[PDB]
Amino acid sequence: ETVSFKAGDVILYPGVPGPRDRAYRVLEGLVRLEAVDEEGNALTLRLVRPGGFFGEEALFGQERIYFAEAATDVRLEPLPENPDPELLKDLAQHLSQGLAEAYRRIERLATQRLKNRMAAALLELSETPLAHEEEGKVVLKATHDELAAAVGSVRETVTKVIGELAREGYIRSGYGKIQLLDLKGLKELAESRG
Amino acid sequence: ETVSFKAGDVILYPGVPGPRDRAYRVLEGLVRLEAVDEEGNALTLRLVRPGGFFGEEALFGQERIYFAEAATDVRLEPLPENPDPELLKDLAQHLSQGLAEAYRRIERLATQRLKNRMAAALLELSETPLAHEEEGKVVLKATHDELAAAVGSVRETVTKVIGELAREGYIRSGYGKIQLLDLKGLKELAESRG
Repeated sequence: ETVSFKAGDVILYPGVPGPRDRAYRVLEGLVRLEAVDEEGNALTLRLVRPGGFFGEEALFGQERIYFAEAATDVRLEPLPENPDPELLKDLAQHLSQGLAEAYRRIERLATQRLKNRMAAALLELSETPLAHEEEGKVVLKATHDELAAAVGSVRETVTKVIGELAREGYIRSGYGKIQLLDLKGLKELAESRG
Repeated sequence: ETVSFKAGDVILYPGVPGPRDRAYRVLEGLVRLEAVDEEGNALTLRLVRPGGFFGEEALFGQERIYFAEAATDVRLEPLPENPDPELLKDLAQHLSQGLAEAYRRIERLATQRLKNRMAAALLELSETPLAHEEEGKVVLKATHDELAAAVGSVRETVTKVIGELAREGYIRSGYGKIQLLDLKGLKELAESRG
């Protein structure tokens, strides 16, 4: 069986999973897992690309501490309540990869300057359906508030970092989009603590 | 089959897993997964308690970006190269829980003050074999350098935070140990952004 969601639609809500809640495997599109505070602002916890899994806590009775939102139009595949061996192995493989990527995020938050973390965030997003190319340059669809959620910062600080990256020539910014001009330069920032 | 390691022994090294590398399930003791930089200093990525799993990347040919060290004497159970369904489900359950805990760590690093994160770190460690009780108070075996690795900070900043917590009466510190005096107070700090 398969289920579809339009960009912006809420797929899962935080809390103790309901008895018929299901985990999902992404077939197409991008899913964003995020923590939302009492003021309605978010912190992106993980991006799930095609082939990835989320909502796994429903298989184990574990509390869901995040919202699962459709970043783009998505087509999902609900997992059975009792995944067979091969599906379970694929789930485990992806949870292992996800945990390692979370480790990398922890490393960045603990040791990397915001400007450098933003460069990494921009490159990461450039590998998703939220980006494409215009005039031969990668163009990302992302507002400053979304970028703030991506690097775990606030609008003002992000706006200042984006402005500096723009003035230096790494990117161009406007109309809810970011155009990447110097990919090699951004990669160098992303790989440095700053 | 079962294997044992003494406190301080390296269980796994970072890099591409060897063809006979195995994942492990902890039977007794505490295992610490940590990232180590070029200067030999660490950032703790995850603590694995009895029943937990680590080294899972060996099951999937994924690069290991951490060292697996025996925090205390440990007894481990190597997983077969092809875990049966029930073992695989337990592994997945623990990777899911581990990922959720990583999400919480990301939230703390992005929104919580160091003093408050230290309170959380102290309480977390108090639930492991690294702690016990003396004079009716929890006493944690942890040097300032280890605490720095636990909260992703540096020795100096940790020393100052520990000194303030001590002067205020939350803890007592000395001889590589931390004595928790006000558990309720520490919990309040741990649950607040600061």
